[PDB]
Amino acid sequence: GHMLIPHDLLEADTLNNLLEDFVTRETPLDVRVERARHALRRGEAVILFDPESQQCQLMLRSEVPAELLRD
Repeated sequence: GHMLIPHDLLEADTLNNLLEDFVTRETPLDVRVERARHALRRGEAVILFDPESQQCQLMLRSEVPAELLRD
């Protein structure tokens, strides 16, 4: 914790950088990024934000503890 922040609230460049990080955490990069953007639209990937550190990370909902999806 770490809070959830909707992707559509994000500055476009920071979102692109988060998407690229995630898919590199063979299909071209851009295709993988588009698959991740769809996953964000379907709510099957989410973005976690840490108040201190002020850092963001894209994660699969399935890898997020329930405590951090209550929010």
